[PDB]
Amino acid sequence: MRVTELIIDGFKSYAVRTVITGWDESFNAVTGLNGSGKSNILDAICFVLGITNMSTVRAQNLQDLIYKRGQAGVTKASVTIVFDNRDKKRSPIGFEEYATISVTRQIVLGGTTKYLINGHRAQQQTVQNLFQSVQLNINNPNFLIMQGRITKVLNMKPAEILAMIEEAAGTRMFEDRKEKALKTMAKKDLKLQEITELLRDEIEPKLEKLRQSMNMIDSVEKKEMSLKHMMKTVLKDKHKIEETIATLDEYKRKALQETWEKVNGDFGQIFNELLPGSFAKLEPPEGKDLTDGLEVKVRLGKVWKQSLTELSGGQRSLIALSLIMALLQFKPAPMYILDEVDAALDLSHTQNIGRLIKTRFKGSQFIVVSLKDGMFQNANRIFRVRFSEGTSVVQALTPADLK
Repeated sequence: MRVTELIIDGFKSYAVRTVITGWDESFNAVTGLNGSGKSNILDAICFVLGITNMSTVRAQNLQDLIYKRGQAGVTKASVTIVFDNRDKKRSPIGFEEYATISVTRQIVLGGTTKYLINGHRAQQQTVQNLFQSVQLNINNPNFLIMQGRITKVLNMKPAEILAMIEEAAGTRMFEDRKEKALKTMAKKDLKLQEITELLRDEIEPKLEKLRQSMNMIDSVEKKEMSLKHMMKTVLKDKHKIEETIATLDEYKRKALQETWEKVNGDFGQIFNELLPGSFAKLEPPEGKDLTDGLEVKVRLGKVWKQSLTELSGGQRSLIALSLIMALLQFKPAPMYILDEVDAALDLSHTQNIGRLIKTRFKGSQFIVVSLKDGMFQNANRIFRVRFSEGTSVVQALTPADLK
């Protein structure tokens, strides 16, 4: 799936039906000086996707999202996303028969909302299942990168960064075999405790009494031989489980080691493309192990720096962005949104982001919402927004356009 069309009707600053068509399969930028008109395009997208962790499309009464809150001749709102669905390997399950898929979300007076799929009424859960089947995880969005995530990554502790790498390793789905092994061992341990309980409370006291008639001694003495032979065989069965667990802990540590090397390699190459001549790596802090966590180390130019605090604002954004993007491959999504990440960035830096997208993220659709104007001017498709007449208007352009 990839966005081909977005229609915004009676929603926030978009008073009149606005058909925004021509979305590029790889790289779109939303630009211009109309801050509200730009941001409302992202709002409209997140509103249809059902994003619940974005304050700008959240309200006690969603009538607030209708243009002028329903008081200026528009009493309903509608947003539609149209997706191309020709690539059947990336189709939502259960919708493969559609060459295109449209999802519409409506607001009426009072704030109740409804959904349509391909123009027909649809349950909210049907819409959410569709998006989740193509890895647009509305529950915990992987595909939306805001300034807050950049700041959060910049402030993570070594333990928190290693958590990301552990999380990316994909070995908690490995863990299922480990905890099945653990309780087949706990059952083995249980038998050992009841073997020693029998000896302690029953066999050994009786043998000591019988030894201080003569046929009863050897009857109990054989039972002490029985459970001893049993205790031995249980210990060795339990040991085979201990080896099984030892091998899964080994697979765990190798998978993480491999993930660390993959992320660290991509992270440093990405940062070198966003800040040419520079480099970065993920390393344990100093004289510490890998499971005490990983910290970001930066080489500005050819010189390694002791702390991230020594980087400019723009360099800091680029290093966090490079790590975020190096990790996308482990929770991949068919579209990615970079929302207003350019506050501290030069124009050359944002041009570098565009070439990174075009060369390294083929097969995904990027949508970049520019904070400043004049950035991301090499995007394959440019949507330029400005203010007029109590309604936003959108120009659809390319870098090759004369106007």
